[PDB]
Amino acid sequence: DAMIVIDGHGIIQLFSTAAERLFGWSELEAIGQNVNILMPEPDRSRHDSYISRYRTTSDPHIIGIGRIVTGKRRDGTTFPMHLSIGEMQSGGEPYFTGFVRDLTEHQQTQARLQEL
Ligand code: HEM
Repeated sequence: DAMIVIDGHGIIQLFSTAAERLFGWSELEAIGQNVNILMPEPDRSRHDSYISRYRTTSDPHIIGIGRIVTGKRRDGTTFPMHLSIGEMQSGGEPYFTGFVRDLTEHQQTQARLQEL
């Protein structure tokens, strides 16, 4: 699905077309913004520390592990998504890449089956 690339400060560098469809923000709008704009509180207010923490401690909590989290669209609606984060480097600087898998349908089908 969506692909997002951020620098070591959480600023969006690349935003794929699928990402635009999934999150509602366009490439130009998202580029130059903190990745925290795609998530809700409390994570939103702590995400920077999350990244900050990893840069010194070097202890992966998600990198190479993957996790299902809640994403937030521009219109404020939240949805579940699987996220895998990869670490890379360019220009001697660190970059993080996130691969997103929308699980909205999976969750809806599950809730519906649970309801019937
Ligand atoms: C939109 C939803 C997202 C949410 C809610 C989210 C949530 C989190 C959480 C909970 C942590 C801390 C994990 C822990 O303390 O165990 C974390 C760490 C991190 N996130 Fe995200 N994140 C999101 C998107 C992204 C994206 C798109 C990127 C990068 C392209 C990113 C990069 C990072 C990095 C680099 C870390 C630290 C590395 C690590 O702990 O393994 N996150 N995130």
